[PDB]
Amino acid sequence: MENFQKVEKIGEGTYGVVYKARNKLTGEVVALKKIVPSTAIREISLLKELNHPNIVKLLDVIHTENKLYLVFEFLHQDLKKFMDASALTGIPLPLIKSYLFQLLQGLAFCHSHRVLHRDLKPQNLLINTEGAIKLADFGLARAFTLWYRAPEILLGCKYYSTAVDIWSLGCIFAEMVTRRALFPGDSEIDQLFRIFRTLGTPDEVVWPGVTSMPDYKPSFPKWARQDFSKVVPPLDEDGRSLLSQMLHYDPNKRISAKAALAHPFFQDVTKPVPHLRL
Ligand SMILES: COc1ccc(CC(=O)Nc2cn([C@H]3C[C@@H](NC(C)=O)C3)cn2)cc1
Repeated sequence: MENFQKVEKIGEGTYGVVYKARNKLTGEVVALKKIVPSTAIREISLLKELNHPNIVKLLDVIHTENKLYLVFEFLHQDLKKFMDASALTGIPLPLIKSYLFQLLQGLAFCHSHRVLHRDLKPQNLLINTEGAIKLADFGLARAFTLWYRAPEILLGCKYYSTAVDIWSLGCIFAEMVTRRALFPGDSEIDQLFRIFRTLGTPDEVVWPGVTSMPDYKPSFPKWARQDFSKVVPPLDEDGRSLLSQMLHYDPNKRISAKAALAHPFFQDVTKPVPHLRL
């Protein structure tokens, strides 16, 4: 750690604290996260090879006085803050589209290597002045806010799939569009009931096997599904059709990232430049 010079505290992943920092030798400005089991060391090392333009570059992993430091490339803003800054006007649709598309490319990549994110959230989607958006916190959940949690996780499935990331990203896509989080649950049961209230209480018809899940209860209230035209209103038919497929209850019916990149919604995808200020 002697090689780094802390500049400012950037946030707290509650994994540890994150600092904006400068590399004394390189001159590089990076994000240092202060986090050690051998298993964690080996899984972290494999994250060092999972390089993609839409994944925050893990630069180095330092382990000393048995404390763990992750050195990432630094990005100047995150999607939570950009959404909050774009709240009066809303992010332009072409920019929503480009961000969704790039995150899907990032997810198609990790998922093809069998790596899952497990905790997507606007705060860990980082953006730069060039129009790029990147997945961050990536792979660390296997290694070491419920609003984006997929329902199979909340119902207690132990062996959930890459579909949990598609669910999370659909919720983020809806929030970009409406400027309000989709399912702002403040407890696990509140999160599940907010989902049920919008998409209908799941049953064996739409989700085979749902009733045998560990935390599934036959006493759950039975709500009717609503339509997506009422849930993400401004969005066109292509976008709403894609969102409904990213939000299918059954994890096996939910669209994959790779198939989502082929959806008609991306026919006119472009890469606009965002208006940022730091
Ligand atoms: C004015 O202060 C700020 C505040 C926030 C930000 C954006 C940001 O968070 N950038 C960032 C994080 N990382 C790594 C992602 C790693 N975080 C975790 C928890 O994995 C740090 C790289 N670039 C920029 C400046």
